[PDB]
Amino acid sequence: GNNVVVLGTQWGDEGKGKIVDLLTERAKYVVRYQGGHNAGHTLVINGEKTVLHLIPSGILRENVTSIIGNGVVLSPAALMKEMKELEDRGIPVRERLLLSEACPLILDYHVALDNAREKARGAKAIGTTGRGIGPAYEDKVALRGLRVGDLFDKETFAEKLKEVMEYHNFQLVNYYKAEAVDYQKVLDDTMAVADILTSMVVDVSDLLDQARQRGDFVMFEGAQGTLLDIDHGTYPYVTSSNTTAGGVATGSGLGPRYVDYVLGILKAYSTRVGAGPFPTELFDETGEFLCKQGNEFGATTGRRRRTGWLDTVAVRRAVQLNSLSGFCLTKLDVLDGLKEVKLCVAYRMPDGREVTTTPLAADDWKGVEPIYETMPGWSESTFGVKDRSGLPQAALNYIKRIEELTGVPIDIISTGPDRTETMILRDPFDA
Ligand SMILES: Nc1nc2c(ncn2[C@@H]2O[C@H](COP(=O)(O)OP(=O)(O)O)[C@@H](O)[C@H]2O)c(=O)[nH]1
Ligand SMILES: O=P(O)(O)OC[C@H]1O[C@@H](n2cnc3c(OP(=O)(O)O)ncnc32)[C@H](O)[C@@H]1O
Ligand SMILES: O=CN(O)CC(=O)O
Ligand SMILES: [Mg+2]
Repeated sequence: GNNVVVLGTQWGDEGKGKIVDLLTERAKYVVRYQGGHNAGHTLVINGEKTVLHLIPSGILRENVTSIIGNGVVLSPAALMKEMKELEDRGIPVRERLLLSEACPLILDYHVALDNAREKARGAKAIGTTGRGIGPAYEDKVALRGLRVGDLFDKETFAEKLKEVMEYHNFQLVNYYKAEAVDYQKVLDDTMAVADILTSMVVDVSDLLDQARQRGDFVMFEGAQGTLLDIDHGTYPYVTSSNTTAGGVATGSGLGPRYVDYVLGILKAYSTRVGAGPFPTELFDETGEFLCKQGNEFGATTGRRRRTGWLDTVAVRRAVQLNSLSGFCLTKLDVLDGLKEVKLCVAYRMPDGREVTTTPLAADDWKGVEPIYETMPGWSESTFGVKDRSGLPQAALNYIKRIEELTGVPIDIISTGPDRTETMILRDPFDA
């Protein structure tokens, strides 16, 4: 298909950045449609590592035009910082990056609010990434957020900014008993890069429409993971945007009917960072093994990721919500050596009922128990392997079982962090 979507089928950190960087060899555009710099997408080319946050993953390819869609909450500070680091490494970001005027702006006070709220929650904190993602999303819907377009008239901007900030500072000092964020500073800081941002504005939705009518290959790059979805995830332990496929259309402006292929990045074992339900979570040796071997640490916050077995019940919620066309099994190599490996095929509800469907809000996952099928592991090394033939039978079996339980084919398989340690059985762009 011409328009392919790459998203997280679990709780993020499945390996979107790599897969996007890999497949954008043929793409004209790469589009981020939701999230902000809470994302940490790691690319590894010939050993050289790049972890992107707000900047799309096609940025390392000069043939591709990277676009930040209206769904993304954009931090001018974050953007500039990332932009500088990439430029110093020879990537001419401004020549390859374009953005929407409809993107809400993430400014200093958003981070304060986030911190304030996170503290207020005490023991029942979300475990947010410390940026002002949710607050930025609130303002937007609240009809008071600033957008990139606003930066086009600086006096008007100042007016709008003083208001919203008076509003925010009031609740920050009086209600939260936290320190106020200075207006003049935010204005000065923001006005310093206004022009650079502004220079990259394009009418994203009209562009994608044009790209489409020409048959250009477009890739949409997801952020976070399905179970982190504001509507469908483990509310309130979620991120404030739609991480499910529906966000491509809302967050980019492309008509829903133009999504040709939805690729689901599936990790091979599960990780979760932040508070929230995690049925298959492991606190024993293997959990630890999974964390070490998989170097499972937040590509953004650096905190250790919770690990557990692959949850087929949870993944199947993902298959239907995102109308998955296919899977990309990642981190297979991380299982090398395990005597046996298991996967959750059902949930035991606190009232004795056996179920193969997931609860929705967090509270409803409370005493849920996983029911596993158990498979033999493999001692052979699958790292870097790029041909099914090099995979041991247990592995091939494990793969097949996943396809059986889900009813979705694994079209791509990743055996390592480098762009090339991968096998593409079926290319989304040809499907
Ligand atoms: N061994 C191994 N590491 C991988 C593979 N795919 C990606 N990685 C690494 O696993 C992590 C994926 O996490 P992250 O970058 O946060 O995922 P993302 O946020 O979806 O892009 C990063 O360290 C990648 O470099 C794979 O097949 N095998
Ligand atoms: O308000 P937020 O700052 O977004 O945090 C809310 C919650 O969502 C989690 N979280 C946010 N972005 C995440 C991510 O991005 P990528 O997969 O794109 O690399 N991967 C994994 N977990 C992620 C946070 O830990 C917390 O549970
Ligand atoms: O890659 C990004 N995530 O893991 C978010 C975090 O670091 O918590
Ligand atoms: Mg990540």
